[PDB]
Amino acid sequence: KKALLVVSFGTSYHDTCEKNIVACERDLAASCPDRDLFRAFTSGMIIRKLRQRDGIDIDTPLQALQKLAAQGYQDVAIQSLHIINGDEYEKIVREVQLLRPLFTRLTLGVPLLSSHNDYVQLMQALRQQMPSLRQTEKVVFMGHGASHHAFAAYACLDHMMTAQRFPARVGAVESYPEVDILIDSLRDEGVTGVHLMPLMLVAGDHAINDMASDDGDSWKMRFNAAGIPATPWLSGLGENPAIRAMFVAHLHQALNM
Amino acid sequence: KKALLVVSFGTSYHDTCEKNIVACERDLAASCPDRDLFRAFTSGMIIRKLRQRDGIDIDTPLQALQKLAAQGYQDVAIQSLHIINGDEYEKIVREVQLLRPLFTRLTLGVPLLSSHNDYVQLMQALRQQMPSLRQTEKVVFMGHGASHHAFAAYACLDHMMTAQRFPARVGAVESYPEVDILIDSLRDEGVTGVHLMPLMLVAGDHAINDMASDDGDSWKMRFNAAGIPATPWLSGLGENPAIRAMFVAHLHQALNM
Amino acid sequence: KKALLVVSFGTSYHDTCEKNIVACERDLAASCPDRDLFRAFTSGMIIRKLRQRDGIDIDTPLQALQKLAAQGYQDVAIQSLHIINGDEYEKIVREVQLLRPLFTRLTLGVPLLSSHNDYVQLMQALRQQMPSLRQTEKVVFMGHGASHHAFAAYACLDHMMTAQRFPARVGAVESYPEVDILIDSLRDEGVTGVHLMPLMLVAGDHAINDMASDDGDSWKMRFNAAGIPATPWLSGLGENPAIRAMFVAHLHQALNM
Amino acid sequence: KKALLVVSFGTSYHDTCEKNIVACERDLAASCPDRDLFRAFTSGMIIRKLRQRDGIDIDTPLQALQKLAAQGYQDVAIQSLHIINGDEYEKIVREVQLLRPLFTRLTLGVPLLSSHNDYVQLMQALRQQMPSLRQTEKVVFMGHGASHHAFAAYACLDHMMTAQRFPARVGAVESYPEVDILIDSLRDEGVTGVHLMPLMLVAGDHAINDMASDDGDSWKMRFNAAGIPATPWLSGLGENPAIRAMFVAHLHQALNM
Amino acid sequence: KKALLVVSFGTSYHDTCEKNIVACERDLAASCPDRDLFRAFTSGMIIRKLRQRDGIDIDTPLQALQKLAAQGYQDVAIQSLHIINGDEYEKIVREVQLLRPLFTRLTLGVPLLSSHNDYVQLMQALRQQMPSLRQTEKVVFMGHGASHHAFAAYACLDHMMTAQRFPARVGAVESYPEVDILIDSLRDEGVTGVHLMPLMLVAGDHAINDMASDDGDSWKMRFNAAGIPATPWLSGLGENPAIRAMFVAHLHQALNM
Amino acid sequence: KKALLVVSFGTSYHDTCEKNIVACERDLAASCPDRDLFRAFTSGMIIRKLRQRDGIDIDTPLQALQKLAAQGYQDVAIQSLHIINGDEYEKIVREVQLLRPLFTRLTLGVPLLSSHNDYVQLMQALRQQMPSLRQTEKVVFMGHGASHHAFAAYACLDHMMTAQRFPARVGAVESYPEVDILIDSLRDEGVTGVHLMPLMLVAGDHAINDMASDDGDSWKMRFNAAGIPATPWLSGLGENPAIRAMFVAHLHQALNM
Repeated sequence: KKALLVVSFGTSYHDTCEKNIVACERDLAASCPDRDLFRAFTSGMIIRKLRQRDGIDIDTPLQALQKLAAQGYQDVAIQSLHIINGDEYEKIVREVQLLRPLFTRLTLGVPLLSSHNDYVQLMQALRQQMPSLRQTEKVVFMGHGASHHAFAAYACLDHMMTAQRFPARVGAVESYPEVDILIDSLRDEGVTGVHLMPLMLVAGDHAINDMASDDGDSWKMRFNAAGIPATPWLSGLGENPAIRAMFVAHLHQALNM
Repeated sequence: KKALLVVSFGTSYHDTCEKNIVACERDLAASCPDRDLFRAFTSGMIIRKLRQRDGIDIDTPLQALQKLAAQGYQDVAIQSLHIINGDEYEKIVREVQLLRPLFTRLTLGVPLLSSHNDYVQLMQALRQQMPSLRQTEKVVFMGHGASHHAFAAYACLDHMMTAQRFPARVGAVESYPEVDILIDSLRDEGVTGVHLMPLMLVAGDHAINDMASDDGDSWKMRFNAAGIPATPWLSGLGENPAIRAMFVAHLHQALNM
Repeated sequence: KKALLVVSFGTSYHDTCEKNIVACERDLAASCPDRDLFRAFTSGMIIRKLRQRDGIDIDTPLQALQKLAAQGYQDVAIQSLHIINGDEYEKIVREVQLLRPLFTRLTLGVPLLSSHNDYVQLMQALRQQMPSLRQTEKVVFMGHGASHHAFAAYACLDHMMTAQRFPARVGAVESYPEVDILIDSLRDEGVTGVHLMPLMLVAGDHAINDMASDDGDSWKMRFNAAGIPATPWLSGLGENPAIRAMFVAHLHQALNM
Repeated sequence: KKALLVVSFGTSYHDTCEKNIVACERDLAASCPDRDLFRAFTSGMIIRKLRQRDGIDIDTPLQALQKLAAQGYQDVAIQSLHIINGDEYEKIVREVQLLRPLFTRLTLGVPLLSSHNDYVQLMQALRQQMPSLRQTEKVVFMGHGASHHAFAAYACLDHMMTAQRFPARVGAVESYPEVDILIDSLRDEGVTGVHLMPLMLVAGDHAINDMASDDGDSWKMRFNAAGIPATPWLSGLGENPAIRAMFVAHLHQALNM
Repeated sequence: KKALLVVSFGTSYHDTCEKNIVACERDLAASCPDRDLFRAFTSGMIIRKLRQRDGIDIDTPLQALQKLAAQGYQDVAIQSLHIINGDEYEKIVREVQLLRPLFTRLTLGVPLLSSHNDYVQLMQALRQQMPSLRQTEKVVFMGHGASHHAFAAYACLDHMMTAQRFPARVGAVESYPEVDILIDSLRDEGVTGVHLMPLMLVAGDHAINDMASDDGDSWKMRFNAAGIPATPWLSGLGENPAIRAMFVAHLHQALNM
Repeated sequence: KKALLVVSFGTSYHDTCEKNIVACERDLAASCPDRDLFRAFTSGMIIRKLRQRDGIDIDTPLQALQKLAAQGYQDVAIQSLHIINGDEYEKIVREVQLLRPLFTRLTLGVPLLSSHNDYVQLMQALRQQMPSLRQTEKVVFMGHGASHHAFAAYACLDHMMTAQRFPARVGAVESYPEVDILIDSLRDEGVTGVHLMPLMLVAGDHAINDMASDDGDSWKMRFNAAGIPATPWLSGLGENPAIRAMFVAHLHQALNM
């Protein structure tokens, strides 16, 4: 008796949830058609907003696991839709560790950016949502960032891009490299325009405001103020089938050893 | 009743242990003169070699904690001398988690490269073991690397160096960026010579062989083969007082909140 | 400050719950008149049906334990009303293990079929719900079965019956021995009629359908098709005072050592 | 990201809750202005009464911790408003122990009467809610008591008072020294009148009934029957700023080491 | 970095250990050639005898796991060589549960007699160590037995044999069915001779004494006294390649899901 | 399969160990003649001294429990020979909590001074090692003391003695009431001589030095300097059969509920 639990950071914005979190849950459920599908979010604030504003009840990972144990699932596979191994993913790791003894079999599949091969595969996957660029144009990816030590992931990926002359850059809102680092670096290459894309699973209004709004600290205004015009593309990573396939391979690696 | 437990990766080489692990234990003990000092190593292989070859018994973190609980220490402060938050540090985290209920108070201080400020402070600390360089010369730091996701730390630090035009580079033996990435990148800047230094707590013969030997895959031979002569400096980071002071600040941050 | 928690598999059928689970809770509470009485069910599906269809709220064992800890019970005795040591009982064992540290004293009394003496005592107890049979008639007991390894209990009990020439047989719906095994074996003895009784705590409509319905795979139709007419008796084991007394002795054995 | 959780025994009486538990939560929050403030009660019975009678929902410590983990608090400081280290405080210790792995940093500050210095400081703090007495008058403090071994605290404090000729006595409703012990002892000194004060955080109607009512077993009637007239003062300890400052020092000692 | 830990009940008899436990460890290691091989025994008494008499040190499962964690194995596969899910296997389950958090990945493969298919496959495997029998001759298998509830396994297997007219019987030394049950049952079939084989992983001198000695309570003397001559075959199950292949399939099922 | 583990604080002095710890282990083993007897000490320092000076190996409670689990004991009863519920007893509680899942049944019997009835029974038991005193003479008991909150036990017992006019007093070396408190209080009663007895399980040379030596801070010199001559009696509490019987009743209360 078998479950698949898919844990997202979450979003209160319905249309982006459907285009991204649902599309990933759909693909993961198809790869495990012998599993019943369940959802949980790590963001308690988002869960609370959904309850109070919308009357929609999303489980935390602890609640989802308690319910799975209650309903008699002995075998639970969990897949994180997080991008990095930071506080949010670790919330899953810790809750899983606490309740692990309630199950005969548990596995837990890791965030997008975990191993060295993940970074290589992610660059390949990102290539499928990028346009054909001229030599003085680049795509710029905007991640959340982190205070947790896993914030190092964003710079490592940017470093790999630069080393292989991939035509994109990566930074973070809340951590290094911040947008001014990339702007200084791109200005020195004589990059002439950029396309901004989120390096986040969903693109909710606040992500959109950090990237694209008319606020002077938006990434678009910052690039524009440097004389490098910026065109925002408002899709989450969940909307890219090659990203979904990496989440599917992680679940399947958690399943096999 | 109070203990300080200092946990290193470890080394079987006595002279480097004294110059690096002992110098750090000395400084940490001085900052907590109300604590009795204890040692443990994460590397079981190194512990085994010390027992079998030398008749020297070093505790694992689990054994050190069992002994501390037995001897009646209610208050234990632990400081990791690791460089990154990878498998080795996590071995400490997990053993601490298991035995935490044996103590009234426990804290655990983090590896050198944890927060965004650690990277900035580490660059400042490394500056005190570097020579005054000409504009076409750089220091190259050689870390261990990791398969764990924390391998991203080495590239993030290299990325920070490059962004601020710090006159050094960082890579890893076993993970990205490997030495050929740095060589290609430095050759493109017209860097003319490098000084190799380990980005490891100790400099044991095997680290020395990866960095400095006459094997074609040593970092020195690789730089030399690219026509960039390399001068190896065989000190561990433990020998740098500004690195020791960061480990001391981490212990003290674990102590205060 | 003392509690008695009685944990059943559960049922959504009110009349069988009263005749079986309530009768057992009543007897256990009388044997521990210094304890406040609490209920929990292992079947989450049954709990959910009761909430959604009936507005009746039954605790899982985890919820019951959290509430007991909250209300200040330091001393909790738990008795399982399960028949075997399979997945359902183990759900209790695991939840008890997780929350055990919340209590000064906990005990947990075992399912009906645990030790060698339980099987002997159960045969004696079953004898009090059986009629006086002619030599070519037998009682046939229908257990649930299990995929868990404790499914072996049903065959072991059948084996004991046969060895001592007890005038009954035991099998399981979902596991070995299935009804065709018993039918082949009884047909070879020249058994001429059987009375079917559940070897389950309660007799809900679905148990009744497996045993007694006009579906060709019901145990009654299967015996009838073999030319051995079958008379269904629709009581759960909870309705037998000698079964209740075994559950009472298990609680009391959990209490004493 | 930082929380302060303040855990009380609790009360269903609103006016005493405000004058005592709120005043303590207020002071603790002011000493940690970087923390978001949360409440939990140990008394499940009181929590249940508040829900069912008032529609007010107070968390148990387990629920508060689950919610804190859900909302992403990595750093939680908890302060107990209990008077002694008995069953109620231990409920906190046990729930904290269970959920500790959900947090990067946790601390837990201890009840009022913990160390030898607490007793000395409490005597000093009580002096600020006492009147100037004549030599044949004393204040009598009425604690709850305990079956747990920490009941010894009340006699130890009474013993310290007597040794230093502090003009007060301490006993307990439910444990040693009960009021008749103090009455016999005070009668032998020729004490002529007493003022009764609770040695409890709040003064709810039931505390007030034990201390002050016209029931023959109230502490006031007992002293009066011995010919030592008793004047009840119906404030909880929470109403005394010097008691609040001890709870603040405990939180701050939990924070520093 | 990957380990295989093979846990036996154990034996102090060297020749049977080699022919049985070593042959199983050999096969399991060949099926996981990417794993380093480790041993542990559940029988502490046997471990103690080996240390004190022979100077041979065998790990308990806890010690083996501590050492694996120390040496940096992140991925450990464990296979039990036990026959049933009783106290001995559960010792593994409990120690694994305790130390599970020390590893990134752990699995645990189950005893020979676990699922319904195991019993069918075991009957097939036993057929390869049996002779071609005449119709009045049978093989009798002698298991250890158990007080734990898993003792039911031996009767369940005997029941399956009888149902399918397999030409063997199974019982236990220490639990039901004891040898007299099988003797009474075989005498009633007019069975004329039996071959005794152990249903134990190893055949040490004490197993051999229970089965084969000249003591009146040996299984051989008991059958002989009933006028059914008994020929003892002194091999453990480990010596049967089809049994080894079931242990290999269990490890591989633990590995895949 | 059943064990009795008796855990002492410990002593390095052989003669006092035999007269006290052995006499208690003897009595406890006689009350549980179905249990195999085991020893552990809480004092790691004492354990270390015994190993290094004497070649005697005493288990910590963790080691004793690991060995019990290894040897297959499913049912372990543990009895503490401690006097109070302080750090030493809690070391047992915590180690028991950690390893509890390794056993089917565990219980843990509490220190001498736990419940209100323990204090009453202890006063009765102490009466059997006291002489017949004149009205101006008293026995003075010398406990260890504690920084842990359970130090309150010593004053509570002294308070009970005084309240009931029992002809003894109690204090502690390391905590309140210290000897000067008792001396001031006894001098005010016109007590003319005292007999000093330890309120410790064993009377080792250091206890003897605190109580009896010619050092000015010994309890004997302090009483003598106050003009109240003191006669030391150098027996531990273990030597008193009525104390042993309380430890036996605690084990038996842990066994029954």
